[PDB]
Amino acid sequence: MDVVSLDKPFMYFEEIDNELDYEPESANEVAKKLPYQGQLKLLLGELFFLSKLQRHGILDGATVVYIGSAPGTHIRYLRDHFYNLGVIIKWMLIDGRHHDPILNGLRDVTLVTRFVDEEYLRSIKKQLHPSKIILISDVRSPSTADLLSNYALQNVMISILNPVASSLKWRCPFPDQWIKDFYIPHGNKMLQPFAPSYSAEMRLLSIYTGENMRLTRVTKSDAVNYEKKMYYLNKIVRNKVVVNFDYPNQEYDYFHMYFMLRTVYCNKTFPTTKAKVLFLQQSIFRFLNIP
Amino acid sequence: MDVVSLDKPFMYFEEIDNELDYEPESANEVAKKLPYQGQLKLLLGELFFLSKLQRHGILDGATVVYIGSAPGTHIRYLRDHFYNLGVIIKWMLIDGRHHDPILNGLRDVTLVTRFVDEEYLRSIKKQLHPSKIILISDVRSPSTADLLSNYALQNVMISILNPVASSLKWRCPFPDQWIKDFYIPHGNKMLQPFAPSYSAEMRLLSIYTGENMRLTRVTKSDAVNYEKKMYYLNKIVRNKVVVNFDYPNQEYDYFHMYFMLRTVYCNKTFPTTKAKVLFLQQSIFRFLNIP
Ligand SMILES: Nc1ncnc2c1ncn2[C@@H]1O[C@H](CSCC[C@H](N)C(=O)O)[C@@H](O)[C@H]1O
Ligand SMILES: Nc1ncnc2c1ncn2[C@@H]1O[C@H](CSCC[C@H](N)C(=O)O)[C@@H](O)[C@H]1O
Ligand SMILES: Cn1ccc(N)nc1=O
Ligand SMILES: Cn1ccc(N)nc1=O
Repeated sequence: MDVVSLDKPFMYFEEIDNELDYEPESANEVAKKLPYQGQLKLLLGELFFLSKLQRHGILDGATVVYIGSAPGTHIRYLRDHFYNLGVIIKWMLIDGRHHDPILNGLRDVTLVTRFVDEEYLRSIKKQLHPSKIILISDVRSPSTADLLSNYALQNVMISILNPVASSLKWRCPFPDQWIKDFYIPHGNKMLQPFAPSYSAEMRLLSIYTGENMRLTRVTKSDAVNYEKKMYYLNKIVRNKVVVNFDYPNQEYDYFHMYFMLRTVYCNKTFPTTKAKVLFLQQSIFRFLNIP
Repeated sequence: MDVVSLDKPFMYFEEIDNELDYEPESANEVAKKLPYQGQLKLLLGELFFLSKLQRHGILDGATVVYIGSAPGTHIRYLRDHFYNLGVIIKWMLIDGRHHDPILNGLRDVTLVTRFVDEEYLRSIKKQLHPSKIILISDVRSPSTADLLSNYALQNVMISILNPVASSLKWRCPFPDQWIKDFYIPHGNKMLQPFAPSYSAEMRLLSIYTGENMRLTRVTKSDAVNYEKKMYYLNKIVRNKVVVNFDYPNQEYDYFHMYFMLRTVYCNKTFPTTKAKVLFLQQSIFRFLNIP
């Protein structure tokens, strides 16, 4: 068994302290071990991001514009959690595909069947006005050309919508498929427990102060670094059994999940963080129909 | 006579401490009083910007890419000044129009007859590599549509060229001709002595640290502020005779010019700043054939 003792898990990309040459043979390996793992992956990250905004007092009264939201099964859980906490939020879910019918019939959630373009962002900006906007993007076209195009659209989401905060899907193009340098919004690169086995994807979390928009250039050398740091995390770290983690499941991803869930606010009071987390996890798994 | 006593002149936009409702009747007023005033305007500003970079140690060894450089008569002076100071700089002057023949035959200055597009910026970036780039832009199409297009191209100049510093032409669209909000690079808004009488144009000066690129959104309300602050500066301030300015010319613009010229480095040593300035001004006016 691959056992180890850890203080805390890597919460962000910059914390990863080692790298490994990527082995293309990893791509043939089992990418997922849990049913609805993709919904779980998104639920934990967005729960984490949104609880943070709540902590900063910027969630209550906002309209969350989630683009690339379908099917969005896990969004129903997120919606219930804050709604039950008393936070007032309006949800605007836009995608060209159809959403899970569990999202229907809620006065606080508007579902829109539209693939967004810059022109549309403008009309929704005019229509949402003057509400404060929190952007969550998970759009998907893939080629580096597809990626660049997605990232370019995500930056236009921010410039037109002018949100108070944002969570953007982020995976650096692979160096062996580099095309050209580009810019992405400055933010914290949140690492995702339950991501596919060899995924190099993370979520870029940003909070916009003032009327400024800070960007950061991404080069091929950055791409090489992303690849190696993520490969190390995937191949070595995520394969660890944190034996000093006294919890029903000691696998790295559960240890990592624990740290995200501990930042989540509940109505029910617990004697320990362990008890809150076990509760949130149970609740989450029951909702997604995960054993 | 319109007399007054001033400590220092408004060097940057943020320093302007008052505003005036714009009077459209001002547009019919004499815009210029000096021959080659436009070359003078540009020479003082670029001399100021470049002396600053020299002060920060970022000029020597750089390649200055000046887009929208033709005719560029005043550029010959700038080139001689630094060349005679011992600073090593390569100049790359790109415009679709023709440059003043005085710029020909200098091994350190390359003239290019090309209207730049994003694709071209890419090839020159590959060709300049690995030299450090200082961008100066003075391109001109005008309608707000023309302006936005120019500003959009200027931002692409920075993203592709990735310069160590930049000086960009900047005049906010007029509120009564607003189209949409947009972003411009963060920088100091340098005010221009000898600009036309009612010009609202300034020069955006930026220095790029790290791999970050900070932008700032510009709204119609910002546009209203630009208009009023600039109208106040033009109608009231620039029309002042700074009587406590003991100098051959006490008009506001000369007082303002004095402050820019005092930051300029010379080989010759002077007993006083007044003497250096009088010298630099004389030299500049003689060069441009201004009485
Ligand atoms: N321009 C665009 N506007 C909106 N959605 C888009 C888009 N381009 C792609 N998409 C959507 O991006 C989605 C990627 S899968 C998204 C899963 C979703 N976040 C969930 O929680 O289940 C697809 O549904 C796709 O239709
Ligand atoms: N894409 C482009 N590339 C280069 N120059 C451009 C351009 N679009 C416009 N211009 C140039 O912008 C200039 C504006 S006038 C510039 C005057 C010059 N700075 C001097 O010191 O005399 C024009 O010469 C125009 O041809
Ligand atoms: C995950 N992954 C996939 C392809 C590739 N070239 N590198 C990677 O790190
Ligand atoms: C200079 N200028 C010109 C036109 C206009 N509407 N406002 C101005 O301040």
